[PDB]
Amino acid sequence: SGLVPRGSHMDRTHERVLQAMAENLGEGLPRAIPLLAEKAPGLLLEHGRSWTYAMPEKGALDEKTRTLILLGIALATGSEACVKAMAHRAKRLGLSKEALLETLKIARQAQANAVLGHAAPLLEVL
Amino acid sequence: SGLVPRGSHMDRTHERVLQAMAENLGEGLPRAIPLLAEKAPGLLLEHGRSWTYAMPEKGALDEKTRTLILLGIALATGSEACVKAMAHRAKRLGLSKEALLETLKIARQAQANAVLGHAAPLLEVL
Amino acid sequence: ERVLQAMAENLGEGLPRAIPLLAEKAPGLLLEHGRSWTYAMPEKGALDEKTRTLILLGIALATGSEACVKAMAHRAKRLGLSKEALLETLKIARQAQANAVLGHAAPLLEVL
Amino acid sequence: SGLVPRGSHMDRTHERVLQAMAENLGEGLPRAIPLLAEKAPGLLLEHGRSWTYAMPEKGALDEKTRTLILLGIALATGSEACVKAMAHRAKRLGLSKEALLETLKIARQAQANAVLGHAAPLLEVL
Amino acid sequence: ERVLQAMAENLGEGLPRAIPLLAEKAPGLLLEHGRSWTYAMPEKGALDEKTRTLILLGIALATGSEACVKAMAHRAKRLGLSKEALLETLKIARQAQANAVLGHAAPLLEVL
Amino acid sequence: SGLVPRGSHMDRTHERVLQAMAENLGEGLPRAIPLLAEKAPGLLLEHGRSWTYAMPEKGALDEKTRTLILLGIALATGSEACVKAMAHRAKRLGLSKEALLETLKIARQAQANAVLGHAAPLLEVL
Repeated sequence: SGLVPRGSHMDRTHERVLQAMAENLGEGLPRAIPLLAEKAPGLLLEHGRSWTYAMPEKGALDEKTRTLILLGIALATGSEACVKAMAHRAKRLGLSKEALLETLKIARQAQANAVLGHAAPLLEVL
Repeated sequence: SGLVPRGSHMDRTHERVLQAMAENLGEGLPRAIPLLAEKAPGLLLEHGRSWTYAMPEKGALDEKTRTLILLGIALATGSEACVKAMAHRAKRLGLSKEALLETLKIARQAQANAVLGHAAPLLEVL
Repeated sequence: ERVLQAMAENLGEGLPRAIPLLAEKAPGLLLEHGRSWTYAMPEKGALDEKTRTLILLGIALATGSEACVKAMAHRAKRLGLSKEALLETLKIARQAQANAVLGHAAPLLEVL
Repeated sequence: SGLVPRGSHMDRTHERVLQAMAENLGEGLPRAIPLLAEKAPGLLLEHGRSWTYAMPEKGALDEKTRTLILLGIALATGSEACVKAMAHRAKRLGLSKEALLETLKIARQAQANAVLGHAAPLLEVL
Repeated sequence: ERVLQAMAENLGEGLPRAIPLLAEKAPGLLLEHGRSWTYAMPEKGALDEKTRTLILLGIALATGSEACVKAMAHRAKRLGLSKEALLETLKIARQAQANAVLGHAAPLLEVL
Repeated sequence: SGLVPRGSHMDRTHERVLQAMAENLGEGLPRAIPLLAEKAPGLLLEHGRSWTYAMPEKGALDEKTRTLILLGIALATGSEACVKAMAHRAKRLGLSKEALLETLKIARQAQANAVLGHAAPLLEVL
């Protein structure tokens, strides 16, 4: 159920990793992925290895949760490629519209929250 | 189970909102919260209203998931106040060490992912 | 120097810890800092010092620059900016950050 | 006059908020807004409510100052959708070329200022 | 102008869309841009143009500045920087962003 | 020599990675590192593995260049822990005051550069 297949980063070609991402992200596959396959295939496999290290096939959180965390982060940090990728990832996993919209509301709240958290020095002088 | 009580942002004093946050965040309560209570209580209630709008008491995601999304975002954006607040929030909810550590690994992966997503213009010229 | 004195002048307790260090170890950089500041915000320019300060304050809050938030907060108080104006600036920075998340949401909304 | 009508968040539908934003932002309207109107009207209404809470009619700052603060933040944070929206808002409000260019210079200076603000640990060892 | 020509010179297809616009509508800002750049990176300074370019490239990637990533990428290719050096710079920027998350994790780790 | 020993990620415990980081970073060691060693050794080992993957012994760039790139990124992103760590790393490697100050000037210029890079939409309407 992971983004890339069991042990795919251990392959002797970048093909399995690339195929799984194209397959699981569809139109949301970042433009940089095919470019890595072509110009830095080792870095693409390292990308897959690192992804799996963080999110093992049978880990602490389910795929829904992992995807929504990644989606929230992408939105809060303004990573267009990651927002598109996780939105499509979520669609293919069949995550619900209500869950995706709540994630969006949460990312929006988080950014607002951070401003207040950074406001102490200002509040102190009022 | 929410961060602030049912309809607390509708109160005629900021006290319920403040108490619930101090209670639910403990030592992780951001320094700016008490300052808001003192100097801009209306903004503190607006903070609580907005929090509840994004995460209704019976919403699309459970409190564990909401907290981990907020935690991931805080870590990825470097909001020290939000990282401390969500870490304590998670502790009080009894979230597992394995779930928190996986969230940390995910936030770390997300930031690495974003760099690759921003790398297309560079990869294109190699 | 006078670039250092003037800054300690209008910032007080909000003077960034890095400013004295620059004066001590990289005076040329402290002068360049003063020069670029004046280029961006000249005397008798397009905006008054109040608006300039509120814009810098808004940005500092939105970007999480602890040193600039404190510095612009003290600067604002020295200029006599009202509590209402400073709190409105904080609400605006808070909304700007929320606004940017919605601005980045098109790719997600498209798939719903 | 504000970006959206006061109390429009209490409207039966999101129509009034959408029309006001389209009119005031023109070609600068973020593509996300029409999508919210279509798929998450409640969030578009909350967007309007939150906007008017921060910037009420006859508040502490005039629309020119509010717009330049938002534009400065947009440039400093690299929010493309906000830069475009506030530039069009500014144009429609009739803000001067000189004021807008000074805002750009200030946002640029702010980002440079922050780097020096974060330099204490480095200068410390020099 | 020559500040504009020189930039189109060493950046080519990677010249930011904003540079010609500045030349057209805010020439004074384009000159200031050129002046501050030279102040930060003078001829015969502390670092060679290769290192300077890789540092700017690393930063652009880490901060998500699309215009600077493209601009520094083209600049690097014009200077003849090797593919290995540019890919190593990308891996480094990627690691720096990962490093910063761990750097911000103390408050979380403390509660485990 | 690199921040940590090559292949140390395969060590039975995190001890070697921890000792090398403490020695090479000194007082600049982030407080998170000892905590990882105590509570999430696997992540400290992966941190070392990922570090050496990006920066292998005898790679394309020398340690001076690698350190200044990391320092520049740290300053530009406001990562306090990284600024302190790379400043101490630089000092221990014996990097010149002039090189470090030029890196600070470059990071400052980079942040200013980015604002202009994001200004097209605004300049467009001027």
